[PDB]
Amino acid sequence: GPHMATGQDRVVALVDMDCFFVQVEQRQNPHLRNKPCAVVQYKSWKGGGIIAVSYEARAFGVTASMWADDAKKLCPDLLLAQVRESRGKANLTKYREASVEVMEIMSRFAVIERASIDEAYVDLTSAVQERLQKLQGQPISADLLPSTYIEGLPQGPTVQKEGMRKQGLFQWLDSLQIDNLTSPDLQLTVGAVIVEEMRAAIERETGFQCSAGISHNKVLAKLACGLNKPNRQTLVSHGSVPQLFSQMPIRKIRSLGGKLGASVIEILGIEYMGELTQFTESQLQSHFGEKNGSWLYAMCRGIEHDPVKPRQLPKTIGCSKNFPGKTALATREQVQWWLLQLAQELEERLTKDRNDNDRVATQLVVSIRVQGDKRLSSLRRCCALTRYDAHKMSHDAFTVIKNCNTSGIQTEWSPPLTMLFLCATKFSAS
DNA sequence: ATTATGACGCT
DNA sequence: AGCGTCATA
Ligand SMILES: [Ca+2]
Ligand SMILES: [Mg+2]
Ligand SMILES: [Mg+2]
Repeated sequence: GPHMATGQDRVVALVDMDCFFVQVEQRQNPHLRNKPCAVVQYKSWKGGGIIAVSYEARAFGVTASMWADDAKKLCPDLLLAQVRESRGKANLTKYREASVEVMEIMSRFAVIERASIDEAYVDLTSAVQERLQKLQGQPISADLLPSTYIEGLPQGPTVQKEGMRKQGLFQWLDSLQIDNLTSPDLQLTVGAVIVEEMRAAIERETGFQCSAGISHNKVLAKLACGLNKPNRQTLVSHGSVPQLFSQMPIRKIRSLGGKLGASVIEILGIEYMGELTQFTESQLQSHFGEKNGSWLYAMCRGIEHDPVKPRQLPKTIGCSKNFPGKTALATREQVQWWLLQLAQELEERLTKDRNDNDRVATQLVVSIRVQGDKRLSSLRRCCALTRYDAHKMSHDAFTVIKNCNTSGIQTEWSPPLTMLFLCATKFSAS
């Protein structure tokens, strides 16, 4: 009863940009705005691979992980913007720089955790307390939440979408007790007010729209964010969790979309997150391990304790290229030329990083794939990174992988390399 | 022949 | 350390 933790101690938001690389290209090129359009990398093989898709184009069935030639079959008028190519490879700098624009704006409101190139978690607990003291028991107007959905509402005793949103918001606000500064539901609501403000600032100052989730932890905030995309935000209360989870496939929860989640389904013979509540913590620990078991036991009740890490910058800076099929690297000179291309991009990004962020990488990771191997990576070796010099780094990379060459002739490389990867890691302040 | 990333867990 | 898992555009 009185001692049961309910995981309602924090207010956490997740802000995720809508169709992000497409918006970056639409800002740059007004001809692409309000169009079915997608961002593609490379072109020769099946028109290139789509990696981002506008919502207009999604209506035709266009997705990421789709070849452009196939997308054009679904949507003949699809517009395409190409990822930049530099030194023979795709170069994502424009999107990384647009990411920094958004992350720096979010950072004005609170400490953020960069979770990907286009999303960040926000711990709003302290900001919410401060907004609550200024409000002085004053009710929260629906006008302060113009793009907010309350998950699970309306319920109980119109046929248009915005109408339903307002109905749900009205029921939520009608029920609130603004008299209590420690009320979790009130805290979430104030969190949502702040996230409206954050999202408005992002759009005003960058031109980019985003969605967001507001809840009591990262997993629920992430889940909430996706419930109403694009250009909307969703509040998932603690109380909404039993109904939400009662029909929620396990794979939808972050970290359960792979083998672990499949094993939860198979071993326990269940389908939905809510069904996990019927197992003891020890039962779940027995199947999935101590850490996963405890995490699942709490998570299926809406409780999760992973902190929002104060980290706005990536911890690693990497450069990767595949050499598929016929294009696999089969000569020493090929291998060395591409290691140099990768190293030159890496040096460029590292030198910029040192100037911007007052740090230096100290370790170079070199990874390759070899033709035939099912695995992403066949081999990963580290060596010292002591100077930001591309020729040194590429020479060093060649040295750590040189003996992977089964070839009796040193000029040839066998089995041919289908991937090269250079990654700078282990930063120190500088 | 999605590709190019990037974080965190295991032993 | 090197490998694996899961996740992003
Ligand atoms: Ca996004
Ligand atoms: Mg995202
Ligand atoms: Mg996406």
